[PDB]
Amino acid sequence: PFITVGQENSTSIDLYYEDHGTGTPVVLIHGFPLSGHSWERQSAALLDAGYRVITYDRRGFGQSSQPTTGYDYDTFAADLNTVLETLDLQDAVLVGFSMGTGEVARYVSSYGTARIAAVAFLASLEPFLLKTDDNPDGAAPQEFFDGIVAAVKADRYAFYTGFFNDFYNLDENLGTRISEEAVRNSWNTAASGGFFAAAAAPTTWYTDFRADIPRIDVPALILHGTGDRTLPIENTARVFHKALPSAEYVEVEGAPHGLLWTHAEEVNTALLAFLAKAQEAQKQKLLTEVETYVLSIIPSGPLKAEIAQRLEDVFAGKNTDLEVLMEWLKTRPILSPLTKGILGFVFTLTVPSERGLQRRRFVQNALNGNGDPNNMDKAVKLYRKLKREITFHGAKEISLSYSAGALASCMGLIYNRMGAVTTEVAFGLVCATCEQIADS
Amino acid sequence: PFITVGQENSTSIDLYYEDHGTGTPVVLIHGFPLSGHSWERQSAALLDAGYRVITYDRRGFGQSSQPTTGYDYDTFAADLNTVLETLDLQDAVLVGFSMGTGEVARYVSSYGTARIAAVAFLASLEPFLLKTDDNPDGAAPQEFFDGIVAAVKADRYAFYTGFFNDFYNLDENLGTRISEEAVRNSWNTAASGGFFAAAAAPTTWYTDFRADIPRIDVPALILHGTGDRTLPIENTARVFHKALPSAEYVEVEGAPHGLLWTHAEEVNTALLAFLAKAQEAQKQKLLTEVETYVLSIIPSGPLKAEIAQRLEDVFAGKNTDLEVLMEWLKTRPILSPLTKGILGFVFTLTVPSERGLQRRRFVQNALNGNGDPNNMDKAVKLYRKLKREITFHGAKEISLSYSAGALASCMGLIYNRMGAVTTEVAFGLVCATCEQIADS
Amino acid sequence: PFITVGQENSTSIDLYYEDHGTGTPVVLIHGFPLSGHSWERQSAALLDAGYRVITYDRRGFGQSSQPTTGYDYDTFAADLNTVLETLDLQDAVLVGFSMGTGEVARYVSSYGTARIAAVAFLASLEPFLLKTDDNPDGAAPQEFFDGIVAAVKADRYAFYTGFFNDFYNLDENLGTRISEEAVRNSWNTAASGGFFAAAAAPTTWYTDFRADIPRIDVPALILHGTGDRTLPIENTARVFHKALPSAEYVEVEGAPHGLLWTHAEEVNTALLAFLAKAQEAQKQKLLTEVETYVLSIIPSGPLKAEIAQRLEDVFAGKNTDLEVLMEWLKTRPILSPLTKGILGFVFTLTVPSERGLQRRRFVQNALNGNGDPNNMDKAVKLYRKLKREITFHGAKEISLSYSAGALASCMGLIYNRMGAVTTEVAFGLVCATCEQIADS
Amino acid sequence: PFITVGQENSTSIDLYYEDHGTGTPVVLIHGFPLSGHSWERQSAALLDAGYRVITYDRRGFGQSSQPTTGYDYDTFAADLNTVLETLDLQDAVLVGFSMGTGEVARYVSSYGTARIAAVAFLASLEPFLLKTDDNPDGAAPQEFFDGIVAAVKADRYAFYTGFFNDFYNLDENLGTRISEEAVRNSWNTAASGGFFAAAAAPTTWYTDFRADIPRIDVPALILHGTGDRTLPIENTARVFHKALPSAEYVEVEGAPHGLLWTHAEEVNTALLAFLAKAQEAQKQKLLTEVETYVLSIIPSGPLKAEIAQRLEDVFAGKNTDLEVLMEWLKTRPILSPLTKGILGFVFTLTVPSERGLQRRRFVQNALNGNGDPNNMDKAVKLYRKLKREITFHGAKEISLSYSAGALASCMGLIYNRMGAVTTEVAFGLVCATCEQIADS
Repeated sequence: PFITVGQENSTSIDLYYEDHGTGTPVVLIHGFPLSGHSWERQSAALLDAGYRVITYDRRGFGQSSQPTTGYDYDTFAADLNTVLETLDLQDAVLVGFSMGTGEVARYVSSYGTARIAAVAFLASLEPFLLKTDDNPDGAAPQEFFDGIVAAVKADRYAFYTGFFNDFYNLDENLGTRISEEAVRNSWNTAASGGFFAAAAAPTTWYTDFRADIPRIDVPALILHGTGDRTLPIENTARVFHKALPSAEYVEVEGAPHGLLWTHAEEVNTALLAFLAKAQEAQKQKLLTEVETYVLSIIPSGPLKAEIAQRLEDVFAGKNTDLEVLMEWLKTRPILSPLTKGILGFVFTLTVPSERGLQRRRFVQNALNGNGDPNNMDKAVKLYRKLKREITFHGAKEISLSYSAGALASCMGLIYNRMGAVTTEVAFGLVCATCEQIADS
Repeated sequence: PFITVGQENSTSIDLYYEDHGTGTPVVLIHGFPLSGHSWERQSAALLDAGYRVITYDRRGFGQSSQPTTGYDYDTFAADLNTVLETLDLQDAVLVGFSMGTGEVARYVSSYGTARIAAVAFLASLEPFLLKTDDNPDGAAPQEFFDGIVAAVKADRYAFYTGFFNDFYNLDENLGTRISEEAVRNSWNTAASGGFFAAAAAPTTWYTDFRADIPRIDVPALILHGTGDRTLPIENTARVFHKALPSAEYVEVEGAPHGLLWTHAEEVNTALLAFLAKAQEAQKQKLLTEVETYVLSIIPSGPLKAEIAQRLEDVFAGKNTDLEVLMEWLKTRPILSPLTKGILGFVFTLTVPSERGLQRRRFVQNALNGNGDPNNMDKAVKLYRKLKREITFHGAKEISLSYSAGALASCMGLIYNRMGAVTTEVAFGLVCATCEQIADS
Repeated sequence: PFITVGQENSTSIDLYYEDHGTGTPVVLIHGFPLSGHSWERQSAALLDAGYRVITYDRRGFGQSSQPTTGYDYDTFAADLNTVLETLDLQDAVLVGFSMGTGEVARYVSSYGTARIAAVAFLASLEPFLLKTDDNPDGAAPQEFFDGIVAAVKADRYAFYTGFFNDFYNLDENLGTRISEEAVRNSWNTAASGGFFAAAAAPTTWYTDFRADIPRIDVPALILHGTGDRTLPIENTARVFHKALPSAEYVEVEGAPHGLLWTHAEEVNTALLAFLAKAQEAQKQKLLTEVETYVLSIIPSGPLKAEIAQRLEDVFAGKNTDLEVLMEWLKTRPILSPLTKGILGFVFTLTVPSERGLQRRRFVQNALNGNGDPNNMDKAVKLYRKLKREITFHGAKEISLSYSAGALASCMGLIYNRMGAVTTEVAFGLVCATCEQIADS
Repeated sequence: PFITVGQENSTSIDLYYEDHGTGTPVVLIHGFPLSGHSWERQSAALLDAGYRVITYDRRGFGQSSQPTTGYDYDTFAADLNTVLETLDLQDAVLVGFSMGTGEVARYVSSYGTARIAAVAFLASLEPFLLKTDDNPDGAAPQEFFDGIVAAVKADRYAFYTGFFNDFYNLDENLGTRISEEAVRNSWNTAASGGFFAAAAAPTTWYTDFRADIPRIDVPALILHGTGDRTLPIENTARVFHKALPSAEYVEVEGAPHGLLWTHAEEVNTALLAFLAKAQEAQKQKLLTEVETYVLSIIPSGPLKAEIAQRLEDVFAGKNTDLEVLMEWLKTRPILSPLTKGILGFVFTLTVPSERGLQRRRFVQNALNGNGDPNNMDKAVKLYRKLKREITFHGAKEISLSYSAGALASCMGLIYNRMGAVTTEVAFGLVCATCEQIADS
């Protein structure tokens, strides 16, 4: 599979990518000089955990096009933007390794965390590798990196051998954490890359990400091996943690630069933990917002408390019966039809096991709103806008511009299944609907 | 005349209604198994007293549609809501009889007393007819009502005969308080209803209105006959009065269930009295609203106390001299010109005996400010809107859409050309004028 | 509710009708001189039995328009055709009483049993009431009926009294099977009719239905009371049974002409029996047809037998689990995807309790058919035709004109819920799909 | 340029107006019998001082329509209201001369000081010119003004000669403070007016503005010449000052009525001083808005404090070196390139002495917007909209509709000098750019 990110002369620039599994999108950005297939140990684990795994090969690496231009992090991040937009990924998590951390930092800084839910940095370059006067926390001076470029240009194939020796810490890990054959494959992948890209890549390593770091607002994870030879822990992760103290910090003892394979077990554990925790963290903050908004329209009393209880139960994951819940709603004495309708919409939306209940009439009759053609006109116009929308805060603001009558019908469109919007947006709509009703 | 309240299959559900007279809207909700025409003795009296009488037939009764669904008080109240909103009634009084009492309680509870000014309950079902463990004040157990439904299903036509026998207490009242022909008509009206509705109605009688009662905030009247066979006074009105002690309680001695006809004179007397009382009650709440709004613009001090006292005196009926008041106003310090104008407007409006005093110059100069308001078009367009208006709340909301400058000029037009708007509307304007000034 | 069936001068001709309940449509055609409300005892029972009850008032009767034209069975049947077509009734059962049997016979003869599933004749006029030379089985000669017309014209109101005496056999049944009040109501309904229609109707009674009878192909029921005074059993039902020996014959002993009320219990039992039996009779013949067609594409073996067994189980009503059935289908070794797809469509369509299974991908991927735009073009064109169609034989023929590839996609449209067709038509499609595949 | 203020018969009533310069709006209302061009000496000074000068001709005067109706200050003020609302001026300063002072007083009184920031009265009519019993401080009685009207009607052209003799105090000022040619032009302007307006205007002079005066809440300036023959100082300004003691009072010694030209230097000085207090007040509120918006994108730390200080310094007028600031900006390690670009744009825009500093490379590369042709296209579309815009709030709103990428490139267009927008608009863009960045 390929995604076109540019054009070089008579040829086009396409990136090889892979899209597997169903769930929240997790983008895995490989490091030098490998490819997307490097994540296979992580990829295997993430697929088991019910995630949607997306991997791609950087330009001039793996199966991607090998142009002789655009080897800078502004172009690398631009490519990632194209990738995310082409696939239309929403609420996705970016995971970068080695060079890949640079792409994450730069994209977030330059394009914003709109589509991004969280970020993870494994074996990061950040904040600045170059050792200069203003940056004494650099790993090595300019002259050093110039040596690497010249080394690759001398003989890239022979370079790869020496490269992977410190990439995996073979003197320690060979025959224990990484096999001879596994290394052999990595070398093949390296050779498969572009000759130009090979020597062009090291110049990108001393990129100054210090300006990109503050723009990271989504939950972050910083992971790094102490036995990292290529990128020394202290010149990278340790100072990176000072720049981003909010980030979850993980130090894997004795892990080499290539810990994705060698210490895969420690990596998976740490990553899957961070992902599951950050997911439930944003689920709770979303559901508590929905609760307060829905309860805002319900009049204070013993009924309000009962509703609050059943809402908490389904939000907590306590598999309640839906036929019973709906029969309970239908039979309520002081609740207004619209209130019952909104509640009916919210319960079907949040309940995982629909159990087999056909779209109830009492909910449908509540949301239609007299079946005014004036109301259904604004409802489709709003529906068009919500299809493009993804953020909850984004979906709520644009919906607020519409009247309470138009909003109710819009909810009815979705309920009847004449509409296909994401849950975050659907919650945006219902919260906006509740807000208008509360002010009436 | 019909109002669509729903839809059943290929057909729509419309309720037959009647709208007569001009004045404050009085909605009369009939009981089982009759129709809106039952109120004819009350309607005749209410029309004489200059009220606007609105009657409608419950679904499956009289000239209304006869569906086989929606025979519950939640649906009954929804229908009433549609009726009130379709006609856009404001500050109206709901009067219920037998079953009609259930609709009043439920609507007030579920939809709020926004459009409602006061409520009346004649021969009420409230609070709970069903005799259970938690409710020993019930009239009869579940098994009893199951007999009635089965009795109606057996032969509804033959049932009506036995029903009206106790409905009017015929052994006593026939040939005395109700004629053979009058009952004959009642029987016809009963038969004219829906066959399904006939047997569906008794199940609604044991509805638990105990939760609906506390939500009654508007002035209430509870009337009931002591000789009521259908709904025994002690299991209904007496316990209802304990639940709603604020309500005006009337016990008609020896009156049967269908006292609307038999003891019509006693009923009319009591009802017109309560209505007249609720008018003065809402008149007071109107003047207290005007006081607070007028007082909102006057700066705290000894003058504010003097004005508030002088306002209370004229509101109480303590007939003050107007030439003196106006001379008193004219000579007040610290008073903004607009403030003196508003007060001058209020005083001429509230003082009964204007004595024959020519339109004061200082008020004209205080509000209008030497500029002729008639020339200003915005003042006239609002004046045009206020001529159509009747309610205080209706006049105040539409006036708020205009700027403070336009409102002052509008007040000037009324004062100058000896305005021809109702006092209730006139107060809406001044309160709206005060509200704009209070903010900026 | 009204349905316009014509126009008389400046006015239009509308028929009052009622549409209640959900299920198979049962049309109840009243007799002289009553209205649709006459069925109330039958109507009450039919609604309990989960039927859709449709009643209407004949022109010049009950709440219908009262024109001075069109009082002949060709017009009466034309009105019924309009009624059936306006409501778009499908697979409906016609039930006629007294005059109403004439409408059933004439409509079936003149318009065909396309929309009709079965017919019932209670207190029939058929085959010919007029006593002439060619028809000695007539009840009375021309001169007699001329007397009735003249009797109605003399005084219709006084006529009604004498009419209902023999209509109900009051000397026997009054105070036992029919109350004084019940009769009173019937008289009111009679008087409510048109003066012209009253005297015009008897001329319709001696209509020759002998030519209409052979055209009755749907299952029929003939019910009649032996104590029938208005229409003597021997001059009507007994000779009618000789003309239609296929019909289910029921003789209610001692029942009068008005047995709908008096002997309602015997009537309901007999009618509900005939309806339930005729329904299951057409359900079995439909399902056995579907079975043979579906099995035609499955290759002979142990798998074919297993499929046949699970098909019989769901058709018999044995509530099988659907998640299990679908998992069983998905996991089959030699079954082709299209075969699995067709089977997936058939099981969801026939299983009453969907249990809560989201539209399975394996079925969707089977029916899409490579997602050829050429196939989806013919599929919508066919879908348009099937929306108009209702008969299984009718739906199958028009579908056969389309290619196997186009048919599979059409099934996919319905499965995805982008289409709304009746079950009989849906079965027509699947059988046509199976037929094309079998010949490939 | 024209603004329609009414309609007279087949024709419409339009007022000629002029809108020049950028900044806070200053409305100049001319006197009798001239036009807006009379302010030319003031306009020249006000344009130099960076104001937005708006002048218009009164109905029947200058280039405005010459109707035969609406010659009263209620109509004059209505016209002014239309002008202010059509142009949607906000926080504007009204400056009136002779008759023009009447419009200011009346509009402020009748329409409120919503859009007005301050008011100025030069050679005022206020409070009341008519000499009566209740007003002994009047200049002349009714009979006198009737003489002027009759004088104009006799021969307006010959009247103009004698009028300007006392308007400018020609015996004193001719050949000294006003030239023969200047007067000649004034005469032409007078003759150019309407014949009807000419004789209708004097009747408006004895208008009672005494009630309008208290309604003036914005800061006021009262200027008047002692040598005023037309409107005697003691009967006008002196008594006006007693009515409005809060007002800034300026008496120009020996100045005639038409002091706008003769004593232009004294007038301008006094006026610009009074205006400068209100202008500097609104400049700061604009710069504080820009500051908060610019600081919004800078990440918290010691650097944020440093920037805010340097921003306050340049806004205060502290001539900071720009070459130093830009080098300081260029060398910051944690500032994002876009951030450096925006700040660079702001500094070049706010720093007066640009000192001939060439367009910095680092700013250009930040604003280029990744040289996306799609981003560059949207920027031009926005630039077209910004070319039409004039207000800061207006420029900010329309810019917010564009993406952050499109906004940055648009700033690049202006910075590179491929675009020409006003400073207020330019700030709108930069603030809109910051707002998008803050939201990510």
